[PDB]
Amino acid sequence: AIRKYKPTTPGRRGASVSDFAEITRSTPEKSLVRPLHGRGGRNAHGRITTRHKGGGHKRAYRMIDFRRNDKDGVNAKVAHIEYDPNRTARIALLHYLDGEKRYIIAPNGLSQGDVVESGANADIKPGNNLPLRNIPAGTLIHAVELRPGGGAKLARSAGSSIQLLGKEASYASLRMPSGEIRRVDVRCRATVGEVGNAEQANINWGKAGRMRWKGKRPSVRGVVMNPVDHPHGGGEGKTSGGRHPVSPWGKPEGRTRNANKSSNKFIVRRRR
RNA sequence: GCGGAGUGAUCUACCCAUGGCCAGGGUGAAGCGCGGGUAAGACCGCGUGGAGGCCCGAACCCACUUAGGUUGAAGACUGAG
RNA sequence: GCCAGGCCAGUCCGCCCAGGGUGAGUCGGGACCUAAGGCGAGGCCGACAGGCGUAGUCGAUGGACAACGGGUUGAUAUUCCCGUACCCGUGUGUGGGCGCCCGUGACGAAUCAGCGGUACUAACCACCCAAAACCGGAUCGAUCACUCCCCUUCGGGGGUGUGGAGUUCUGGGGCUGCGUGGGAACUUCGCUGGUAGUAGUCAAGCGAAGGGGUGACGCAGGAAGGUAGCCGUACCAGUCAGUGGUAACACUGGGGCAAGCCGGUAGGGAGAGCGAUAGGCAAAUCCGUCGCUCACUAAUCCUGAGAGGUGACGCAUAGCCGGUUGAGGCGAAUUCGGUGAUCCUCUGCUGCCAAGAAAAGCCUCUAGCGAGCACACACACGGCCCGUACCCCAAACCGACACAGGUGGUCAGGUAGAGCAUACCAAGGCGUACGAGAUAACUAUGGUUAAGGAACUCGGCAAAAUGCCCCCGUAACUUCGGGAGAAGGGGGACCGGAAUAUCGUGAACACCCUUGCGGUGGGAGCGGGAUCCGGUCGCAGAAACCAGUGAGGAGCGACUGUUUACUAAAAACACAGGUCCGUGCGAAGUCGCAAGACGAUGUAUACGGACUGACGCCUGCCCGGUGCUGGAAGGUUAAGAGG
RNA sequence: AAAUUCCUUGUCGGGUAAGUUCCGACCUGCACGAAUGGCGUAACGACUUCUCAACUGUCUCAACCAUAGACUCGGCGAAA
RNA sequence: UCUGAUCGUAUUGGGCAUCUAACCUCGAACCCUGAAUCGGGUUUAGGGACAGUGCCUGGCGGGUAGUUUAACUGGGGCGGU
RNA sequence: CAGCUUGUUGGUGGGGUGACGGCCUACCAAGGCGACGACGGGUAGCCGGCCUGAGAGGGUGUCCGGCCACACUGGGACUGA
RNA sequence: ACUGCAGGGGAGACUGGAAUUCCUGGUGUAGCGGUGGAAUGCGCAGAUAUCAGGAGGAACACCGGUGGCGAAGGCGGGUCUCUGGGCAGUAACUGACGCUGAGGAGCGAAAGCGUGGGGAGCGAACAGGAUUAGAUACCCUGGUAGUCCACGCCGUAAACGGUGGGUACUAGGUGUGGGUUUCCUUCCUUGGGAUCCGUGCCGUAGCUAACGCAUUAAGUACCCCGCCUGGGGAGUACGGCC
RNA sequence: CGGGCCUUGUACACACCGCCCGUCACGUCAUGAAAGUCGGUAACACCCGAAGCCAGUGGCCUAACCCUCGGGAGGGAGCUGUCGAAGGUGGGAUCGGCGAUUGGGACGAAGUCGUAACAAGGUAGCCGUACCGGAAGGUGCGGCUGGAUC
RNA sequence: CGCGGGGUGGAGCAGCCUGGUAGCUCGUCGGGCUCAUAACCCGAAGGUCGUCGGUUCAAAUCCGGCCCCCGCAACCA
RNA sequence: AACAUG
Ligand SMILES: [Mg+2]
Ligand SMILES: [Mg+2]
Ligand SMILES: [Mg+2]
Ligand SMILES: [Mg+2]
Ligand SMILES: [Mg+2]
Ligand SMILES: [Mg+2]
Ligand SMILES: [Mg+2]
Ligand SMILES: [Mg+2]
Ligand SMILES: [Mg+2]
Ligand SMILES: [Mg+2]
Ligand SMILES: [Mg+2]
Ligand SMILES: [Mg+2]
Ligand SMILES: [Mg+2]
Ligand SMILES: [Mg+2]
Ligand SMILES: [Mg+2]
Ligand SMILES: [Mg+2]
Ligand SMILES: [Mg+2]
Ligand SMILES: [Mg+2]
Ligand SMILES: [Mg+2]
Ligand SMILES: [Mg+2]
Ligand SMILES: [Mg+2]
Ligand SMILES: [Mg+2]
Ligand SMILES: [Mg+2]
Ligand SMILES: [Mg+2]
Ligand SMILES: [Mg+2]
Ligand SMILES: [Mg+2]
Ligand SMILES: [Mg+2]
Ligand SMILES: [Mg+2]
Ligand SMILES: [Mg+2]
Ligand SMILES: [Mg+2]
Ligand SMILES: [Mg+2]
Ligand SMILES: [Mg+2]
Ligand SMILES: [Mg+2]
Ligand SMILES: [Mg+2]
Ligand SMILES: [Mg+2]
Ligand SMILES: [Mg+2]
Ligand SMILES: [Mg+2]
Ligand SMILES: [Mg+2]
Ligand SMILES: [Mg+2]
Ligand SMILES: [Mg+2]
Ligand SMILES: [Mg+2]
Ligand SMILES: [Mg+2]
Ligand SMILES: [Mg+2]
Ligand SMILES: [Mg+2]
Ligand SMILES: [Mg+2]
Ligand SMILES: [Mg+2]
Ligand SMILES: [Mg+2]
Ligand SMILES: [Mg+2]
Ligand SMILES: [Mg+2]
Ligand SMILES: [Mg+2]
Ligand SMILES: [Mg+2]
Ligand SMILES: [Mg+2]
Ligand SMILES: [Mg+2]
Ligand SMILES: [Mg+2]
Ligand SMILES: [Mg+2]
Ligand SMILES: [Mg+2]
Ligand SMILES: [Mg+2]
Ligand SMILES: [Mg+2]
Ligand SMILES: [Mg+2]
Ligand SMILES: [Mg+2]
Ligand SMILES: [Mg+2]
Ligand SMILES: [Mg+2]
Ligand SMILES: [Mg+2]
Ligand SMILES: [Mg+2]
Ligand SMILES: [Mg+2]
Ligand SMILES: [Mg+2]
Ligand SMILES: [Mg+2]
Ligand SMILES: [Mg+2]
Ligand SMILES: [Mg+2]
Ligand SMILES: [Mg+2]
Ligand SMILES: [Mg+2]
Ligand SMILES: [Mg+2]
Ligand SMILES: [Mg+2]
Ligand SMILES: [Mg+2]
Ligand SMILES: [Mg+2]
Ligand SMILES: [Mg+2]
Ligand SMILES: [Mg+2]
Ligand SMILES: [Mg+2]
Ligand SMILES: [Mg+2]
Ligand SMILES: [Mg+2]
Ligand SMILES: [Mg+2]
Ligand SMILES: [Mg+2]
Ligand SMILES: [Mg+2]
Ligand SMILES: [Mg+2]
Ligand SMILES: [Mg+2]
Ligand SMILES: [Mg+2]
Ligand SMILES: [Mg+2]
Ligand SMILES: [Mg+2]
Ligand SMILES: [Mg+2]
Ligand SMILES: [Mg+2]
Ligand SMILES: [Mg+2]
Ligand SMILES: [Mg+2]
Ligand SMILES: [Mg+2]
Ligand SMILES: [Mg+2]
Ligand SMILES: [Mg+2]
Ligand SMILES: [Mg+2]
Ligand SMILES: [Mg+2]
Ligand SMILES: [Mg+2]
Ligand SMILES: [Mg+2]
Ligand SMILES: [Mg+2]
Ligand SMILES: [Mg+2]
Ligand SMILES: [Mg+2]
Ligand SMILES: [Mg+2]
Ligand SMILES: [Mg+2]
Ligand SMILES: [Mg+2]
Ligand SMILES: [Mg+2]
Ligand SMILES: [Mg+2]
Ligand SMILES: [Mg+2]
Ligand SMILES: [Mg+2]
Ligand SMILES: [Mg+2]
Ligand SMILES: [Mg+2]
Ligand SMILES: [Mg+2]
Ligand SMILES: [Mg+2]
Ligand SMILES: [Mg+2]
Ligand SMILES: [Mg+2]
Ligand SMILES: [Mg+2]
Ligand SMILES: [Mg+2]
Ligand SMILES: [Mg+2]
Ligand SMILES: [Mg+2]
Ligand SMILES: [Mg+2]
Ligand SMILES: [Mg+2]
Ligand SMILES: [Mg+2]
Ligand SMILES: [Mg+2]
Ligand SMILES: [Mg+2]
Ligand SMILES: [Mg+2]
Ligand SMILES: [Mg+2]
Ligand SMILES: [Mg+2]
Repeated sequence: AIRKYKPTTPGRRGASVSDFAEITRSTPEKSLVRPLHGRGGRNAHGRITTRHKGGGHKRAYRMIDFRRNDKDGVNAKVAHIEYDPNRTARIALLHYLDGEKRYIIAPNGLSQGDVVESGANADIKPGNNLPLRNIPAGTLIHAVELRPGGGAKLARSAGSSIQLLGKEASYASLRMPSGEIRRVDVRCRATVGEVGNAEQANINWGKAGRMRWKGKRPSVRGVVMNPVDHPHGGGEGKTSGGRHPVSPWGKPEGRTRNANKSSNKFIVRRRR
């Protein structure tokens, strides 16, 4: 579902786009929309804390239900599959039988009109949300919460999933999408399946301005700066940087995780 | 030139929110039709459509060449491109 | 007014002096609303100073919200005046209505009373578990008692039958207890006469706390329908411009008028009832969801440019008289076409991905309030605050100057033209502040040049050249799009004929009709576009102005793009694509002493760093040096302990 | 023999009447080299470089014309 | 009384495991609260003597700061002294 | 050598020739040819015959006889049966 | 067409056990590994061995053969779902509807290519060790692409039976795969006979230069297609197509 | 180490002291590529166009016929146009020659360096394909017997 | 020209600031092995330590002079 | 292990 353009212009030579074949109803649901504004990388002090940000198209926030705690047994119906500019997945509008509208991340294979269950008595179908205690092992899940009642945090980009390895007593072993083996509580909730829109990694954005539309502002290498600007700056022709490679703030490469962070008791294995 | 305490982003650099502007001419992407061709197709020829950091060109934004200016009309500009 | 100032003079002036002059329910703002951002009660944080921030409160460049045409002054006018509207509020009448107090209109249970569900499960029964002990076949080894038999150093085995304490398979009790499972009282509910058509609820209006709907949003591209504007013309009022012609349609002027209201056209838009309702912080008749029935093909309803009506028995106007040529008075005709927007229908329609503010306001629901309300006509009233003069592509603003510079938006007519380019002109403005002369060199800005044609020079620098429209025709290479307007050619004016339906645009008179802002033919008048043949003219028909030079070979960077404001626009930077490294979530990273923030309302197909820079084919060897990652056997080593 | 080659105008071929620049090779790489990427590449460039047609006051070699100055008169009137 | 082993008593210290009450939580709910994604309180779910922080102590540290880097010399540099 | 063809393929009315005919012209139709080799390229005057061969074939076109083409190269008409 | 029958024919989804490797924990102590002989290497920081748990990938012991199926390439763990062909009998139906097929089209082992996954073991390249005059090899220790999957491209093989398809005929003997039918049918014996379709071995006539083929022809014949014309140069250059 | 017999493989037969492969160096012959350069041939488009035919025009010239004796009729020259050879300009097509430098090919004698094939050729060999290497060749993956000698 | 390395048997390298011995590898020579040659095996030989001239009882070694070879420098207008 | 050549 990746349409390739034809090379009519130099900016559309290798370019490609989504086919958008999964989407019904091009407009969002008006009560579930909150406004956003840009920042350009600036914090509350007004200074750039994240470089290469700004420009970008105007956006509105779609309220996603990352909790799904309060409808255990009330079934829902997938009404539409909509575009969300705020993320790489598509979103599914749910019509619960009691009368409430919600958005969730659309799993792989949750076409329009499907019924979605929730709670400890749900079926293992793509889109149902259960506690991890009720999911069997080996099941591909997504949108998993770290603490109980805290909201979905893990594996929720497009195409990503967690494999549930095993449950021993009070803890489930998860394989996160990086190869990380993490141990979390079994009262944590997770949605069955795999996040859809899995072909968007193959999109070739064709031109510089197409990434300026998405909010990515240009990026100057440190080796073509001056030594007052970067530790790699300097030289009379072009260099490699006359030192082992560092950040713009002089920090070397290497492990930046806190070596005695509190969650080391929960990590079985680091990523590969 | 060194320090202490302050003042400045009405210029300029970038970002944020909300507005406005872009004469005219050309080329003719996707798609959708219709005809063909096939067991079905790919594919093929017409239409239609109006894409694009597309083309030509004013306003507008620039500043490549050149001449003039150089106790200037102007502490950075004019003319022709 | 004229002694300063204005690049000269000045009787003039943006200069000097005195007086005067700026009128709003509707225009632009506040008294209405929020965005980015600001401030910020309490608060959290920080030795102090202070940092951030919640409620809240400000903040238009945006949202909502009521006015048009004419006349008037020396100076203001959507503000004054005249005509005609619209919006919010207030009082007083008059008029019926709708309610409270009254009735009424439906709805409407709470006393008590007979069994099932078959609760309760005592119990009996289904099931089978070591199916509490136990009898008993049987299991097994180096225990062990009596007795028959053999050897010896006199301590113990083999042939092991019977049997004690028993491992084992189970013949077998298998009652119970241990279980679930149908399964009585106690106790409790579904119904039925019944306290019962009984108390009670609701039945004017207002609700703005709150709920819900709406408000409410991108970009590109039209098409169809109109309209303004413009150009002609019926008709109207005038002209004779001392020249060869021209006495009237030959020429010149006119051929006007808004908001509002009426109207509902073209075009757009929507199925409607009734019931239930885990949701909307309380409630809901509203919203959401679900269900049935009918409607569906339609009709109806809302919407909606324009036409037409009215506003207009008014106002204006060409012109004619009158004129201290300042005032004044009178005042014609106004029809039908063409062409046509950047405006309107249209916040509509189609397509696209990059997925496109909030809040008031408005409508609706209920909580709540509530005995008097709602409404029509008439008359009489209130409608506050600030801005308004003037200049505003400039001599009044920013550049020290009346400075060739800079300054956002709206209006934008004619002939030619594709055009808001260009040339000439209208309406309207201006000749802008030193002049007058004079054929010196020389300098600047334009123009032309015989023969030659890059011989010039670091270099074709500059100049010249090409240039439009329609029709032919077009190479290597290529990523199949391009290259390409490649290259290289031909035609082009005027007059007449084809030519009255030649052709194509719109479509009047009258025929015809389901009676209307209708349809069908019908074809006048008005403009548009080429083509063919014939003729005529010049040196030249793209006519002036305007208006691509082309082709070939290398390097570098793929490309469009950015950059040293003021000597460097590039081969530098950026880029899409690549790879490595970090990061498991108030993540890493950054800003802060911290709190807090950003990253991101994101979650490894994500985010940050580094290097390489579309694409094609590729990217070899070295881990000794130095970093990075992991390890911890050995050596050495801090404070503390020990003393 | 390179945006890299000092020696150096290396040598050979092409282009010119004549070519220290240009294109094609050679390898003797002072001092090339694979993501400070290696070698190619259609399209594109106010980029650098060499050649051709056309075209001309760039030149052989200048000559004339008009305007703004310079120049005379009157007025005002500085500067380093 | 010695080296080696073992054991008792008393004292001191390190591992290892569990606990909950310090402390911790941007996990959840309720109240202050009329309007509150702030804050505080209350209860619950977790974590837990770990972490964080004070004092002391070792490492690393062009990230930042202040500085030094000689003279002679047929100019200085380079060489030599 | 795989797409050739616009008087090209057919019709009508005229013209033309000794004669039929796109032979020419105007108009109308949209055909015609091709893998049974179109359109290109290479070579060649064709034949009665001659040479060879058992024949079938293969090679050849010289004398003589037939027909064709040309007359320095290219183009054109005149006269005349 | 009907009635039966045999089959690793194909595609999709799910799924099973053994072994290899790795990870975690226990026990354990100094070697393991490898070869003709060694060395590199691994280990003493607790390897190899051994037991329990876990993750992951690839191939499917026995059945299994000389056998089956498919046009060829090819095809064997299980189950389910979708699907193609063949054989035999009946003779119900159609009435020569056939055979071959230049061009063309489709399929087509392995290696390789593109994008995206996955990666146990194996293993080009590469690196070290050995051997040797050398050793860019064979042997040993490691080890990247690749081998796997999804979707496309490639279109070649000693793609072979070195044997193009169709048809008819021309002694038998002898195994084996699938049917059908006959006498004592149970003479249990699943035996012999007949017949149809395969797949092997022997063997007559005939053919062949010989080896050999021989009812599955390389025999006797007819129809159609592909190909050959001494060896090199060369399946190369040039042109075109992909 | 040498011999004898039977059997098996062979690319050996003056017979393994056999046969034989590919780089490298030297010589000759023919051939491919190449910046560029020199030719030939047949067309195409446009510009210009002689002769001549045809179509017009014909103010000037003209014996035959007609006449009203003026002339008329008909003709000719000249001129205009369509077509038109040769020439000019342009962009392609196509067939040859030369070309610094470079790719292989064949053959030369007593050259240099290995030993890949033929025997189990000393690691069975060949085929397709990939990567690598002075060179024959090596290794992987699949395949064939045209090998497997116990 | 400066600076600092180097010259050792036929070739390529040690030995030198550690003054008293000149070494390894290939090669050359003689003998094996083989039908013959390579490879292999045994046994030998071969050097003024670039030249000269000092120091020392004594020099490859230490110190000067030359003659060669190699590397790095030779910059600012 | 081992082994080239004429
Ligand atoms: Mg601030
Ligand atoms: Mg970034
Ligand atoms: Mg720089
Ligand atoms: Mg620094
Ligand atoms: Mg640099
Ligand atoms: Mg450099
Ligand atoms: Mg200061
Ligand atoms: Mg400030
Ligand atoms: Mg600013
Ligand atoms: Mg500011
Ligand atoms: Mg356009
Ligand atoms: Mg199309
Ligand atoms: Mg553009
Ligand atoms: Mg404009
Ligand atoms: Mg200048
Ligand atoms: Mg300009
Ligand atoms: Mg004065
Ligand atoms: Mg004055
Ligand atoms: Mg305070
Ligand atoms: Mg604050
Ligand atoms: Mg605020
Ligand atoms: Mg306000
Ligand atoms: Mg505003
Ligand atoms: Mg005024
Ligand atoms: Mg009024
Ligand atoms: Mg919105
Ligand atoms: Mg007159
Ligand atoms: Mg509703
Ligand atoms: Mg009207
Ligand atoms: Mg229109
Ligand atoms: Mg839309
Ligand atoms: Mg005014
Ligand atoms: Mg000023
Ligand atoms: Mg000015
Ligand atoms: Mg501007
Ligand atoms: Mg105009
Ligand atoms: Mg203009
Ligand atoms: Mg002026
Ligand atoms: Mg003059
Ligand atoms: Mg001239
Ligand atoms: Mg001339
Ligand atoms: Mg010329
Ligand atoms: Mg020239
Ligand atoms: Mg010159
Ligand atoms: Mg010169
Ligand atoms: Mg120029
Ligand atoms: Mg010019
Ligand atoms: Mg080009
Ligand atoms: Mg052109
Ligand atoms: Mg004409
Ligand atoms: Mg003329
Ligand atoms: Mg560039
Ligand atoms: Mg451009
Ligand atoms: Mg700039
Ligand atoms: Mg500059
Ligand atoms: Mg510049
Ligand atoms: Mg952080
Ligand atoms: Mg990563
Ligand atoms: Mg890096
Ligand atoms: Mg770069
Ligand atoms: Mg990048
Ligand atoms: Mg190491
Ligand atoms: Mg370390
Ligand atoms: Mg040279
Ligand atoms: Mg060059
Ligand atoms: Mg060159
Ligand atoms: Mg180097
Ligand atoms: Mg590398
Ligand atoms: Mg590199
Ligand atoms: Mg590069
Ligand atoms: Mg550019
Ligand atoms: Mg000169
Ligand atoms: Mg004077
Ligand atoms: Mg450091
Ligand atoms: Mg420093
Ligand atoms: Mg100091
Ligand atoms: Mg000094
Ligand atoms: Mg000196
Ligand atoms: Mg014709
Ligand atoms: Mg005729
Ligand atoms: Mg005819
Ligand atoms: Mg001939
Ligand atoms: Mg014969
Ligand atoms: Mg003859
Ligand atoms: Mg003759
Ligand atoms: Mg002759
Ligand atoms: Mg004749
Ligand atoms: Mg099967
Ligand atoms: Mg296993
Ligand atoms: Mg593993
Ligand atoms: Mg083990
Ligand atoms: Mg299977
Ligand atoms: Mg019949
Ligand atoms: Mg066939
Ligand atoms: Mg074929
Ligand atoms: Mg295929
Ligand atoms: Mg494969
Ligand atoms: Mg692959
Ligand atoms: Mg891959
Ligand atoms: Mg090796
Ligand atoms: Mg190996
Ligand atoms: Mg590859
Ligand atoms: Mg598959
Ligand atoms: Mg095969
Ligand atoms: Mg074959
Ligand atoms: Mg046959
Ligand atoms: Mg058979
Ligand atoms: Mg046989
Ligand atoms: Mg034969
Ligand atoms: Mg041959
Ligand atoms: Mg080939
Ligand atoms: Mg070829
Ligand atoms: Mg014998
Ligand atoms: Mg033999
Ligand atoms: Mg031999
Ligand atoms: Mg040779
Ligand atoms: Mg050639
Ligand atoms: Mg003529
Ligand atoms: Mg040559
Ligand atoms: Mg061999
Ligand atoms: Mg071999
Ligand atoms: Mg060997
Ligand atoms: Mg071999
Ligand atoms: Mg190898
Ligand atoms: Mg191979
Ligand atoms: Mg093999
Ligand atoms: Mg010897």
